[PDB]
Amino acid sequence: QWALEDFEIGRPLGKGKFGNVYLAREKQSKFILALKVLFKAQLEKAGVEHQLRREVEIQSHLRHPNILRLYGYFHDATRVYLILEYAPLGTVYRELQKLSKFDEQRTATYITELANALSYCHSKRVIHRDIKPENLLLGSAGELKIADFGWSVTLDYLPPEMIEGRMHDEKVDLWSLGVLCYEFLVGKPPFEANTYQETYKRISRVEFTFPDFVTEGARDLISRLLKHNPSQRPMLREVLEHPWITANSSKPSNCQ
Ligand SMILES: CCc1cccc(CC)c1NC(=O)n1cc2c(c1)/C(=N\C(=O)c1ccc(N3CCN(C)CC3)cc1)N=N2
Repeated sequence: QWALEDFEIGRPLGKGKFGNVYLAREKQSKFILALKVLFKAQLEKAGVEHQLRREVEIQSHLRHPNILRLYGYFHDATRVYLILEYAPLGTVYRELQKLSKFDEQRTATYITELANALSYCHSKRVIHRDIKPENLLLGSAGELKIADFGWSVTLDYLPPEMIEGRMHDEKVDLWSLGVLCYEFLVGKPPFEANTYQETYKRISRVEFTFPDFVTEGARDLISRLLKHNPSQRPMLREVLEHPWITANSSKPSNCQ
């Protein structure tokens, strides 16, 4: 039974489309965490209010070192409050901008961490959508934390494009791992182009190239993940066992 009065609210940590995050200390436990304030109006304006309610619900049952922890949540007339884990090292995206690009060990380790977390959710019948660097936070020990809340558990007149979206949902994160792996090593997304339109075509036609410095092991893994056909994409287990990942990762791969 939470209330804003239960916290000592400190400095802002970021502003988003739907809300703001602040650093906070729980008066009771003198425990440092992050308070996310979401504006119901913004959520409704985008028709995601009902969606979030369900995602937060799923999250409250997820417990994993590489998934940003949701300690609880509450609300009032116009706000939704999320009591979240405080990740002191910022986002992966920020870190990547700071270093330009990651080496193989850093990259492989992050990929393993994501795969381990996704693998765990899979075993709880929970699926994840696309993953962006902007939604990955870093813990004090440098561990990555999935922090978006993209979780989830007629047809006759719909065309492939509108249908293929709602099917093979369990293969979307695999494509994302491939994109993240490429960006971590190269410094830019593989389908980044000049225009909104150009980017579409690149992704759709699955056309991209590897800079010379990208080793063979990494090209193999990325190429297997970035396949147009979702069923052609490997299983999370295959990622966790890929020679390049196990060789370079410093974090033990733990499937399921
Ligand atoms: C703003 C709301 C929002 C919208 C969309 C996506 C996200 C996920 C990142 C969020 N944030 C969110 O949920 N948040 C939950 C969070 C959270 C954000 C967070 N930490 C930080 O944002 C942060 C930023 C900079 C930082 N630095 C320290 C070292 N450097 C010297 C300078 C920088 C250290 C920590 N911990 N839990």
